[PDB]
Amino acid sequence: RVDFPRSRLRFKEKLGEGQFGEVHLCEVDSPQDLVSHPLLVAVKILRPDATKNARNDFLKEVKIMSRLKDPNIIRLLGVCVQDDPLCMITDYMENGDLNQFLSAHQLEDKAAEGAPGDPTISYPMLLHVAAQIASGMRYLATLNFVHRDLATRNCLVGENFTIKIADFGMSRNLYAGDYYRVQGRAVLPIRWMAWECILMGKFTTASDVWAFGVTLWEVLMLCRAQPFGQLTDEQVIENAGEFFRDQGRQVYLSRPPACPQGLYELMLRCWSRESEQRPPFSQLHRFLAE
Ligand SMILES: Nc1ncc(Oc2cccc(CCNC(=O)c3cccc(OC(F)(F)F)c3)c2)cn1
Repeated sequence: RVDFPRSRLRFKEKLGEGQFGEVHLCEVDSPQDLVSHPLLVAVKILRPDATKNARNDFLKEVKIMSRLKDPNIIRLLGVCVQDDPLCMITDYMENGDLNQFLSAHQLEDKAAEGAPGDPTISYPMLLHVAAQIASGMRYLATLNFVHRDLATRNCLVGENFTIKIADFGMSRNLYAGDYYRVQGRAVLPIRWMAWECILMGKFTTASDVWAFGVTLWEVLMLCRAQPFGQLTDEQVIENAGEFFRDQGRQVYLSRPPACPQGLYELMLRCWSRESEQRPPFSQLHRFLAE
């Protein structure tokens, strides 16, 4: 297995920067360097002073991505692992992450004539978006692959509302509020987590389905609110306990203004107390893509 030629990566702009690296947008001329006119790629590079643990994390991140080959999953274009600055190369998704994208749009209304504010997105397009997410998750489930951090902040939008699922980890300061963190413990996206995940700390496909229910809720909110937004983290964790008790005191996310009751009731099924009663992704995908 040979390296992608880093000299073929022409820098365009720093796209982002993190604790152990930077992310660059680069152009690749004549991209017959890959088995799968300039190509736009995103590049993740480990900062030179990267500690030994960070480097190991990088190499493992790269191994994990090599598995993923699906239209609605992010794909690893190539890597630079043999020499000093370590790189991961992937497709540039020109419309950024799904959370920021939806935050910039308003809901379409064909019964009205109004002054042009933000760009619109129709209810059918929101479903097209959700369906693709379900298709990606469906593929991961056939790999018995567990995501563990599904949310709009981890989806990417390309041309023509094509969506891919990804995982940026949990260190980007923009979304630091979507994660609960206690010294000595693992970092947790509790507002997206199923109750048994919060209490017992183990993740499964059944729990991915829960998080998908929350991500769908985000999409239909046009990402205007954080889930359980008026609740503190302690309260959100307590609520998981209330699911465990099962005495009718657990609370759910409310129906979004856009959202038809039927679509909502689908979100409810994703939040069943019992794992095995939550719909499979295949069944989700079939509902949304109809
Ligand atoms: N605009 C734009 N376009 C593209 C772009 O790309 C990235 C740039 C920098 C870094 C990453 C993170 C890559 N690593 C993963 O995505 C990953 C890791 C582990 C598991 C994993 O599982 C999953 F695929 F199922 F999710 C995924 C993506 C960013 N911005």
